[PDB]
Amino acid sequence: HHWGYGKHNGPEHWHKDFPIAKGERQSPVDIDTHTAKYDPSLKPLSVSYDQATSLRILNNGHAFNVEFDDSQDKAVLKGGPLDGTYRLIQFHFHWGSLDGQGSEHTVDKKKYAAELHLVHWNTKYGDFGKAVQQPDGLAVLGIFLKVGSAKPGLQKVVDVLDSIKTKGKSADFTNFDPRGLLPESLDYWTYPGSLTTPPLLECVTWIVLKEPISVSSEQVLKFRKLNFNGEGEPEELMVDNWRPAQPLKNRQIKASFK
Ligand SMILES: N#Cc1ccc(-c2ccc(S(N)(=O)=O)cc2)cc1
Ligand SMILES: N#Cc1ccc(-c2ccc(S(N)(=O)=O)cc2)cc1
Ligand SMILES: [Zn+2]
Repeated sequence: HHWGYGKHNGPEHWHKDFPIAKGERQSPVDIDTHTAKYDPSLKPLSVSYDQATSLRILNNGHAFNVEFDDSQDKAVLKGGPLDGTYRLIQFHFHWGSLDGQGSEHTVDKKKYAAELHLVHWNTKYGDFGKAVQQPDGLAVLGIFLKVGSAKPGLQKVVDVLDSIKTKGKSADFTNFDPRGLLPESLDYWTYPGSLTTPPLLECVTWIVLKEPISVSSEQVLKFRKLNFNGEGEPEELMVDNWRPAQPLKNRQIKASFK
């Protein structure tokens, strides 16, 4: 027993072990597209994933992470609101029990079927563990998923999920190209926030893409076959692993586009 997304250990409970849950820069938030400020001074995002090296896929009991070799500058995010260089460590998703919910960020209160998080750490801090302890330690690129046409670049991920059904299971996952998960446009909103799960540390520059990607009904259905539990423990489907929108408080969301 620990934090999760159930009746008894879900988002409304987290503050009791992680008091920063009620902090001043918590994520996710609703993106009010009409209050967001266009900043013509924001640089284009630079996503350089051509040399990415995926290693493994892991069911951690809260989601599944596709992990990368982050020991060199092989897959990096720069530009936009960011100073310096951020290294890709892993990506994961949050999703719903139904197509009408699943995203963590919302857009004018709209919820998408899922949300992809590509997690990067600021190389000036040397590694991920040190980066999460810093106010500008992480840059998370968030991408919304809507149900429609299939995303061919997602299919290799979908097909390996059968081998990591339960908490603690991992599988080799090499040569996966995260460029296949991106939409056409790199137009984005950006704001200062936090990890959306415990420990909820306020270490994230959020960069959320305006353009969702489309995935098929069958692709998201396969996410919903995963389990929160370990093998041989009672089966609970890994669904609705999203935190709802948190108060914006003293924050402005910026937009890269008019
Ligand atoms: N049986 C049982 C049982 C049910 C719920 C908990 C629990 C643990 C951690 C948290 S949290 N989210 O603060 O970390 C919340 C609830 C423990 C045991
Ligand atoms: N130890 C540890 C430890 C556990 C979990 C994370 C984490 C990373 C990204 C996110 S998110 N959903 O904001 O992209 C949430 C949590 C970091 C450190
Ligand atoms: Zn996430």
